[PDB]
Amino acid sequence: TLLINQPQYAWLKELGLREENEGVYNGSWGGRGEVITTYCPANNEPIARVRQASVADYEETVKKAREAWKIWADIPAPKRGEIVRQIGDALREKIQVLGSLVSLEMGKILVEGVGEVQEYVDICDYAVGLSRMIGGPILPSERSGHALIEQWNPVGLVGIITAFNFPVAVYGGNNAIAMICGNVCLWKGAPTTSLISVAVTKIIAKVLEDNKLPGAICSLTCGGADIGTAMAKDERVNLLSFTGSTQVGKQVGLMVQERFGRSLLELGGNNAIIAFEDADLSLVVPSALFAAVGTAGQRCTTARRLFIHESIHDEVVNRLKKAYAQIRVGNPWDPNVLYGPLHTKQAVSMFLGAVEEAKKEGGTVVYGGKVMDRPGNYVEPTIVTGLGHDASIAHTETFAPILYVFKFKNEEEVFAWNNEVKQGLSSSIFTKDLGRIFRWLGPKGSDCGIVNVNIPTSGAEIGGAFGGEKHTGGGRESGSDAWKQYMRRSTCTINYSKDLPLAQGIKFQ
Amino acid sequence: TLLINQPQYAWLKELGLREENEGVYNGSWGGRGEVITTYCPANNEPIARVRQASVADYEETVKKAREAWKIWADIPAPKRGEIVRQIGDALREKIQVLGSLVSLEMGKILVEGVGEVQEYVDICDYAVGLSRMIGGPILPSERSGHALIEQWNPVGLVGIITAFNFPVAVYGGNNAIAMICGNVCLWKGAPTTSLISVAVTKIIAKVLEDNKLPGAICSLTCGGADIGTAMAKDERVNLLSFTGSTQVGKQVGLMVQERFGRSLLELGGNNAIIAFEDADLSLVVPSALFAAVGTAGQRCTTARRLFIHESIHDEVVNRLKKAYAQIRVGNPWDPNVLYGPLHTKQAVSMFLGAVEEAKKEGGTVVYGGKVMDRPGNYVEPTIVTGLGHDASIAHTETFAPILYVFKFKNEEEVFAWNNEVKQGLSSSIFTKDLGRIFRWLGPKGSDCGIVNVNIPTSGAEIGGAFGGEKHTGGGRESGSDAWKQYMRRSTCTINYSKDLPLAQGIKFQ
Amino acid sequence: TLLINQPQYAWLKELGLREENEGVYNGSWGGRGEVITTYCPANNEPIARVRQASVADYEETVKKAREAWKIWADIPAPKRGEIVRQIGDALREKIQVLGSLVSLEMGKILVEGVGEVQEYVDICDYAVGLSRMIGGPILPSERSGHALIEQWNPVGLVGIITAFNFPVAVYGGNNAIAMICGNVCLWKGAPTTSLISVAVTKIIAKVLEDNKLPGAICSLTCGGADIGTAMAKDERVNLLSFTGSTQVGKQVGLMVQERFGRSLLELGGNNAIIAFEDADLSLVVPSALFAAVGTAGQRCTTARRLFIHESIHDEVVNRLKKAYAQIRVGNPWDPNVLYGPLHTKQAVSMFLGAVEEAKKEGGTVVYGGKVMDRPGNYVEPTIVTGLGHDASIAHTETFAPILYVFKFKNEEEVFAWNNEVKQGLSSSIFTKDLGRIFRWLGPKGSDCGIVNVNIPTSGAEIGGAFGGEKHTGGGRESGSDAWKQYMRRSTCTINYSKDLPLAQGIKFQ
Amino acid sequence: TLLINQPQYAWLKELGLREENEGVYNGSWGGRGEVITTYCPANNEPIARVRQASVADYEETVKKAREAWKIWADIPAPKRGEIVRQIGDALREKIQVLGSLVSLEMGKILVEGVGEVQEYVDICDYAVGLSRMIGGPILPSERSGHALIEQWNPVGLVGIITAFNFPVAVYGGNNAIAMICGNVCLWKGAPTTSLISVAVTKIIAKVLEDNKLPGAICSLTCGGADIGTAMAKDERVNLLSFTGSTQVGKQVGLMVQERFGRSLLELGGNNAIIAFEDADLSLVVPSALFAAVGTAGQRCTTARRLFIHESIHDEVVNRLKKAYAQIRVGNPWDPNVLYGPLHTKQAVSMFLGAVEEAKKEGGTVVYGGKVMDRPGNYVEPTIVTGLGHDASIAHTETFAPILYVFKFKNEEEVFAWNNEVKQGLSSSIFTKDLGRIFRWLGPKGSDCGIVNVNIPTSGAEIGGAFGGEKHTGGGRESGSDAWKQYMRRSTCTINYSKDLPLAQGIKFQ
Ligand SMILES: [Cl-]
Ligand SMILES: [Cl-]
Ligand SMILES: [Cl-]
Ligand SMILES: [Cl-]
Repeated sequence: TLLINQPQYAWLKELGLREENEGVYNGSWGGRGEVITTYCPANNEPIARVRQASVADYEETVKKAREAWKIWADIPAPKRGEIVRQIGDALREKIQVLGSLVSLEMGKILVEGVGEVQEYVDICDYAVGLSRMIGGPILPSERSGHALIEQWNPVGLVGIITAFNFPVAVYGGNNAIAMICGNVCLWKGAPTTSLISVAVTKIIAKVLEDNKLPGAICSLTCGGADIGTAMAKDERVNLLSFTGSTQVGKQVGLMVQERFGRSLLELGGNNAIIAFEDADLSLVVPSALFAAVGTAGQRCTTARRLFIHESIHDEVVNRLKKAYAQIRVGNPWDPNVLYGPLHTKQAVSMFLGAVEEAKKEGGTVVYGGKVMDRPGNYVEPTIVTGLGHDASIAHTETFAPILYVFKFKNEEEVFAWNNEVKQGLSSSIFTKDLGRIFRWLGPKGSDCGIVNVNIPTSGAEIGGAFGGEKHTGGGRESGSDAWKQYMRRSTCTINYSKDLPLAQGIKFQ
Repeated sequence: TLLINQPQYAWLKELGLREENEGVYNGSWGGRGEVITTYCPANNEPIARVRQASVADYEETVKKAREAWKIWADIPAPKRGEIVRQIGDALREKIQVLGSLVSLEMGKILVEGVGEVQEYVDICDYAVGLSRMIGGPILPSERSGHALIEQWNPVGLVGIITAFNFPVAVYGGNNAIAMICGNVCLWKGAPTTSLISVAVTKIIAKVLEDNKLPGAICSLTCGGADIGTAMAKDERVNLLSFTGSTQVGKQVGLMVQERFGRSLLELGGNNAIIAFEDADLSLVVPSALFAAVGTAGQRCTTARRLFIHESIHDEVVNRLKKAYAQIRVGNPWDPNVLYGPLHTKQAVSMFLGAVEEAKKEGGTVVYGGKVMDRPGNYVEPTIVTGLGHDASIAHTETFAPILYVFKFKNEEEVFAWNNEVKQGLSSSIFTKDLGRIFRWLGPKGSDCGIVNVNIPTSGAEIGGAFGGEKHTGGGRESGSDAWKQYMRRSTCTINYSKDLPLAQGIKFQ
Repeated sequence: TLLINQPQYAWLKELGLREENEGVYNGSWGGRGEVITTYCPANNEPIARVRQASVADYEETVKKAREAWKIWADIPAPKRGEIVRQIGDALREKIQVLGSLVSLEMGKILVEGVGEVQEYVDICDYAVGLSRMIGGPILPSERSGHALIEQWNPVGLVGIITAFNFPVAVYGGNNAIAMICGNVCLWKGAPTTSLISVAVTKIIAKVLEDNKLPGAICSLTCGGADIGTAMAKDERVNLLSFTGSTQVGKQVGLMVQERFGRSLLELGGNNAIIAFEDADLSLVVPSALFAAVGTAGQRCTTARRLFIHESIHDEVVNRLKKAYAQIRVGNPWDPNVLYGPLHTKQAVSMFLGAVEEAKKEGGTVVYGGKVMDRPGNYVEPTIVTGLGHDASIAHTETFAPILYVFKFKNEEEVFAWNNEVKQGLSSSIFTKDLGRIFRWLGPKGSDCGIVNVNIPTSGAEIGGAFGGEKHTGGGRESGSDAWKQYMRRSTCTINYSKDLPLAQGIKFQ
Repeated sequence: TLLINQPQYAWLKELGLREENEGVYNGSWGGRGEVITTYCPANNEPIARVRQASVADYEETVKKAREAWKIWADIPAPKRGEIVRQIGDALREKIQVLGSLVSLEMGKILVEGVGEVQEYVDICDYAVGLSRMIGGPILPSERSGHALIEQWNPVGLVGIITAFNFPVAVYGGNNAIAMICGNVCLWKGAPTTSLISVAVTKIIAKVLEDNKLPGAICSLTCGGADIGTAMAKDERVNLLSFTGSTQVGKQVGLMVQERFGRSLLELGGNNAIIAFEDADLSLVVPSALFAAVGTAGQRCTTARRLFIHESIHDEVVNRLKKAYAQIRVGNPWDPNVLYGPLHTKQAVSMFLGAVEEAKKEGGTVVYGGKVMDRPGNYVEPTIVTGLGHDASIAHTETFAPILYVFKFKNEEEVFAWNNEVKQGLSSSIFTKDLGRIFRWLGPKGSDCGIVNVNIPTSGAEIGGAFGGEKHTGGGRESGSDAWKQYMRRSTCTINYSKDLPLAQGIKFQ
């Protein structure tokens, strides 16, 4: 009954996967914890099994990673970059089958699974350049005969906890940067994407092994809240990068702060698109649809709030209706499918409860709102009108494809409505007004970490720092100087002179 | 019997001080809370009184500061820089009386009180330049017809909590940078330095009023832990900069994390100086004496651990003893005085407690150890030998002039002994070895935020970023790109093209 | 007869000017060269006299400046910044009287004379911040045990040759930046603003002398082409900053290149405003007027070409013509005056020659074109329509208030017409079209050094780099990283390891 | 008789080379100029022939390249980076055979020919990262409602003239950076390395053609001084990067300045090693040998002057002499060979003249000094003692393996003697003294663009900017912000407000 035991899925063997897989890697492969079975959300058929990390597995792995760091931190950053370049090449070689596994185990369509691996590849190639660039300024000291330099050094062991919905590229972006910065990494992925975690780790392990480097530089301990909480409380985890829900991230951030650790938090979003009266509606309508229903509404940056000016609200909603009707639904591997299932049955129960709450909170379901009659966790992409902007269900992140539509009249109020929620990840306005565009980007504009113009809430690329404000947690990944989160700054004064301090009346010999 | 009503202290009136002072400023002066009397540590005499903030005062002041932010954030940063320049000039015009008050109320010697004001002056002129420079990169978007920009905007209200021992410069450094970054500020100083806080706030308030700006841009609510806790829990305080003990700062850090606020923590130190065998002892001995006993051992960056190579240990300890005996003790404002009192009677009890605890833990007092038989809170600067590097009392920050002296043999063990404590503020090696110097600055070297060579643990200037790692809290102030902690980053994609998204098989209108 | 000997000009003595002034400063004041008398262009009366440098004066001054450099380069940059800060304050003290001398000797209106001194004051404060920031990155070496650092050091003597039209701020921007970068300076200003050069040098000389520094750090050798050509050919002039005509600067740049010196060239402009059909016309018309007629059309950044979409050309011409008729003309020191005289009588002749040449090339004078019937060098601000965009006089820089107006239809042609001239200083479009704006700023847009949107060609502040492309010379001044032009970069590899090179089969002892 | 027509050289076919090769590439391959034969400098045998560019070929190619630029500059820089990434992979595929061609046509040993191709590969991977990073800052405008941005755009066509001695890497470093910066390129390499230029261009042309890009993006016009001069005079060549002798470079720099073009000059070197009394002589001697004789003395960074403290002078000379005698001479493809031929018989003649002249100027040949009796252009590596530091022949770059040795006593004199020559490329001190090291790196230290400590004059890596000062031409290649030389800066003010200019008394509409 395991999919991996069917000849239809023998391609999984190109990733080194078997019926039962080792979920711990620290140079060697193991796993003494519970055996977890992951399921394909398009049909709820079991794929394969992974033995997770026990507490003893975790302790062994943290110890091995930290010993490996003594070797890794001594390797010049450009030479660390060369390792990451080879990881990028190893991913390219497997991009089709790795992408297919993301689609199989996670549920997003194949082009998005392939594209997520491509993003990991691209950030490896970016990090290769960074490995010759990271550092700080030499500054002019006010003291004659002294140097003043800003040094950056690795923090040590970087723990990386990741969510189900980007089960490759979040780890990859953290891993590529943390590596060139001279850190070792320990990955605990979402339990429901355990096979992806193993497969990616097998690819990296082979590159480390081929370069005669200890594999614990990129360690893996598959587990759930038990292992994740251990990482949050473990003083040996110098930086904990956590991508996940706000509810969990809040508690992790506390536990790290309690031990004076460092955290990088990438939490929830409740992202708004705003269409002003002057917007190109031929741009707004497709932008809102794809941002709202992409990955079946399971991106951190999914559009969940759509503010439309009064004079165009009805036309935009009607055009969005005629468009949603053409969303093509199927298995995420099926060619030319735009829309697959939700990741779990629990997300379906969350979807239904949200549609119900919205309907009872005064909203009207103008499209969707129902479960589809088919195997897997399929729900209709949903649009809801008539809610107040402060409706409770619209302030909540429901990780499903529900787009709440609101009317507005004026700029100042709709900017405030963007900002009024607790999340602060992504935000978008559609307009042609030069003045409004620069106010949106200024101090009285959007309060989010991603602030877009005429591109929806998923508009991001690896060149910029990625992350959100407020309850999204403040962390940044990928571009700009995000690399500084993975290193420690020191401000260093070097007296190279023979000058003695002033004696101040004291007689020194 | 107030010092301010005596003719010798008439100069206090040049700071605008009176017998009883209002300790709340927000555009208006006030204070309905408890009236505190502050005392001169040189003679235990009361100086003057300050009416502190009630809860109502705090509430009104936070509201007024955030209303003023609407005006202040709209002022272009170079014009905010011009205000900070004028603050710098207002400080210059009062530097002698203000530095005299620092000596009087806090107890450090006059040149250090005056020096502390000069530091604030210097950061203002630094910030004037920064006000024409802050911002982020325009980056090359991978998308045709798109721009990609990193924007920086004020966080809003920056609450600033400061310690007794740098009662002017810590606030000033936060103030100048937060101001040019577009924030309004709210200051709660240490209660035992309330008159200094009032005096500084009067100088700034005149500059704001003279420029027809709302005074709440730089608000003041004097108080103790009750006001500080309110700030730590208050979602309207967008950034809380806290300078103080690790014990208090850990709870402030957790309160801010609880509400997904931002914190900048500048906490405890336990700084080591390391003298290798090849060191210039005519540099080592004065450097250690001054870093250990300056400000009566009450700098965050005070030298509290002294590692001496075993070949030179005895010579350096005996030269230190002979140098300690020549320290000139007296009233902090008197000429040629190098050593004044501890800040509080309580600190004297802490001093004796540590001296007794170190004797129990096997240490030998080779100089000092007792309270001085004279008015004020004067204790002898103390040298303790024979302790193990891992003695508990040596791992503890005792904010008193006690120097723990250790032997060592090799570089690796003594670097680890530097890093083994929970604090991570400042550190110094004295050596001529080129390779040792660059290992100390590298990944297997010092883990502190300040890493010095041939200058002691108080070597730091405003051009670099100032702060520590580990239990020192991680925040940075003053120079380099410390300014980014007072602002929020956004990654902004602007589609300026008329290109439509790919239809992906959907028939849009 | 000499204006300085008349009571109503006694304020000149506040700048330290006499009937006859020394034009050479190197610590001493001298001048064995030709005595020049400078005239007031508003009444053609002589002001005072300056004794210019002889060759012996020039030789002696270069030697004294390079000797002073030995002291000046040893002063830490932040302390060099403190000298520059004091220059800014010294200029602040004399801003009104200095701005009035600029108006008297050069002819610009008082608010622009004062504003010029203000711009020098502003770049001084900017340079104070820069003096704690200049430097290069520490970079990660690919070689184990090596450091890789980019150092920046002063080039030595920076010669500064300036033009008549900005006789304070061009020097000041070069001076303040060169000084904090550790260079000494040698100034040769325009001969017709010799009194301004002497007055500025007297202000700086006092600051240097008061700070016990050698005055040759900011040397002055007043003179004409012969002194300027000497500097161009002098190997001891490590960097020659030249501001002037394209015709002279081309020969200066060739002479410096011949000796492998460094040159910073700030040459002519032929700056265009482009108004598209969607432009805000209440913005276009005043922006065009003030940018065309400001400083009597004698700015490097003066608008000389106005491209107007065919649909709005006649309306904009008619509205400019009605606004030109209200320009208030008079003595440049009277505060109601917007429009002062041209700098010389030859300038008036060349104005008339250009008007005549425009008529011969087919152009129609729709406003102005004639000399004003009053004492001084006053001409009417002039608008010419009907020329083709490639008319020879339209491609010539004529330093007079003549605005050539052209029709256009489409964006691509009018961008090409902006770029077709040999000059490449400033350029501006007025439009609301978001895409047009970013195309103008991109690779197929303006080819100029200053590229503005909805602000005219005179829009520039000190925070950015200032300069042009093509025949404008490529130099940059003031902001961003323009400071690098005043320093020499070194890429420095430091082997701090004990490792030996590979023997490669050679037995070394 | 052609080597490519002999069967032992069939590997040259792997590079696409044949008996007679087209030396023009612009999308099509051609060449109507003179047919050049290139010769193996190890045996003077002809290898193959290249058809060089006529003037008509040049004209057509410039035109086609500027046409290609219209497409290329519209490609987002990260996507141009992907093209450069593919160039790096294509070079990897041919690195052994391309390295072998470098040894065969140019004459450097095999590890260095491969090492040269590797350097290009590394700069490609660097450029890939830079392609998501290049740009300038957003700056805070002093004007309300305005943005201030620094934009960087390609200059257009970058002509690249390269020298014989790094026939792959100098072009590749210019090409990789210029390409990601949005420029098209036109290469004219040295005529004596034409086959290498063709081989590299074939590798790039396949990548461009496989990506359906116009091949003129990387154009090739093989030829001599005629083609090179045409490039220096050609206004359509927006930037001319010239690597070669100072003698030719000076004339190129003058021709480019005459037309207000941009040049990037990488000219001659006269690089000194300085050994202080405290140096590690086990590091000094092999460092001096390999830096003096590597590449048969034909690096721009070759050590040509060796200053030794008089206390250790005789010891280092004696030890250097014993190491020189072990240098292994032979065919540069022979794996056991350290030392191959000079590039041309004219190089041998120049070598002999310089040796003859060092004797006439009072020097003593203590090792070498003779041409070797064998086929090819072999000369003995040579050591000359007893010359004055200012001997004319020692101030001359002779591109040959002659090492002039000098005594010195004190630091200040020997720093001056490093700096007294007209060249300014690389420099090295060997010392342990911390203060001497930081003085070497400061304002009174080396005046060169490369300033090294305990590593000889050839110590550089791609992460840093590479180039020299004074007669070395001032240009920079490769790392840091060298990319700025391939682009044009604009400083851009964008008024997005509806604020109108102040009327200044004028009544507008
Ligand atoms: Cl001593
Ligand atoms: Cl539609
Ligand atoms: Cl040897
Ligand atoms: Cl008008």
